[PDB]
Amino acid sequence: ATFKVTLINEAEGTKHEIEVPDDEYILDAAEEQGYDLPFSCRAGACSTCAGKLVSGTVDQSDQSFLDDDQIEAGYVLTCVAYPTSDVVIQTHKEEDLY
Ligand code: FES
Repeated sequence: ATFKVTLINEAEGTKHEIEVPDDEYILDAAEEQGYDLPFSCRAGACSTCAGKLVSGTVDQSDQSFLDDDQIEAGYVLTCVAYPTSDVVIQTHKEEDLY
């Protein structure tokens, strides 16, 4: 499967659409497709890559920085998240945690 991923940057007011294989992390796919996103650790252990889900689901079992509560609130670490349905996500959300 290949899911459609819509990236929204609310502060600049941009929207980019990418197609992501089900076994590829969102970040990787964005980059290949021409869209640079913020990242540091690239390993699920920081908050740099944070986005917030608007709709759809992901699989981010490889993350380790977010707590249950944050994940439930919709936060996602884009560098370790596989889409598992079409997804609409707001990027550059790191500040939303502090
Ligand atoms: S780059 Fe650190 S959690 Fe994604």
